[PDB]
Amino acid sequence: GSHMGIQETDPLTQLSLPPGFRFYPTDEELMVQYLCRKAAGYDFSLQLIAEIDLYKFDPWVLPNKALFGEKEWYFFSPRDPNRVAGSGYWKATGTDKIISTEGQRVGIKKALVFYIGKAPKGTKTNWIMHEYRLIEPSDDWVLCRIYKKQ
Amino acid sequence: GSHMGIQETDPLPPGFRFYPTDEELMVQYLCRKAAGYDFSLQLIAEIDLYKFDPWVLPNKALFGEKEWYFFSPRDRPNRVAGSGYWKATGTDKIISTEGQRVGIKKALVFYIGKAPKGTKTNWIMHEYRLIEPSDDWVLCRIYKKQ
Repeated sequence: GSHMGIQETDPLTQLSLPPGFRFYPTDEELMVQYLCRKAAGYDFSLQLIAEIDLYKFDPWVLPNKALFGEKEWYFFSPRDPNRVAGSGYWKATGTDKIISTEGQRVGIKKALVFYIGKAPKGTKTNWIMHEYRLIEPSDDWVLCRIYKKQ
Repeated sequence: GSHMGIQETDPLPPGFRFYPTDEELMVQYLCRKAAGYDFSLQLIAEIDLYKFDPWVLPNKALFGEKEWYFFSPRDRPNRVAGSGYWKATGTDKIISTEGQRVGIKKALVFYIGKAPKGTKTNWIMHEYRLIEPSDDWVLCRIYKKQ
């Protein structure tokens, strides 16, 4: 019959961002305003970062699965060494950092790098992940920044 | 007499900050204002920048943690402001959009005292202006180096 298109919801234009505004959150904002608030059901935290299983994908596919982003993308992924994803694996690298708010430790930031192939014979790529997790015992997510170096 | 007050202003998720490109500042801010367009909110306030010491300017700006933006009247060398003067520095850049030149960006630095015997400070201004032939504003970024 007559055509009925699908109307997709741009989650930024609902917020009416003036031009020039970009999402450059501090580590403390990602923990307190996004990760902690997601558990609390806060609107902007639910609607601005996509729930996704990161380990089902090759990282170069991920930019298209993010609700927004130009050189960095953010996701919530289910909280769980060389863990497999797509045609490769993510390897922990560098030094884990503790994130604090108002003198309380709230989160840990972990860096990882994507290798293509099968551990431990894979080759390093420029895809980086920053996995932010809450300090809390055993719904349950980590917050991840994905980007490509260089 | 019952009390009659005055309402100064009338009413962002976390992590959102103002990081405009040179092209956005020219097209989306300066050009729109020159064209007499309305804005959803006042973000970049009108001010006479040359009435002030740069270190009080963060207080007059509606937003910004380390950079502040203003619209200031377009002037029709070492121009005086407060206890000092702004000196042009570096290389003026041309801003283009879709292959058209639309603006010039000019860097300046604040010196305290009386020209030409002042002392350099870390206060920087970037003055963006519309290109034109030989409602009149410049748009200025203010920040402190280091």
